[PDB]
Amino acid sequence: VTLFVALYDYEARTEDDLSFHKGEKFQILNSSEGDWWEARSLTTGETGYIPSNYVAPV
Repeated sequence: VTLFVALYDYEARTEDDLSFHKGEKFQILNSSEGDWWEARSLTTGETGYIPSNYVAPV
């Protein structure tokens, strides 16, 4: 299991990143370090690339 939370709000500025507010949950499926992890929004269901530094393990 890999449930992470957004420590801060983020405004997706591209069609590859996602947008949410601090307190949202995300399912990291492919991190591999780097800078942009792929998390799936459990609220909307759409998956995208959110800032790895903007999420943390619950």
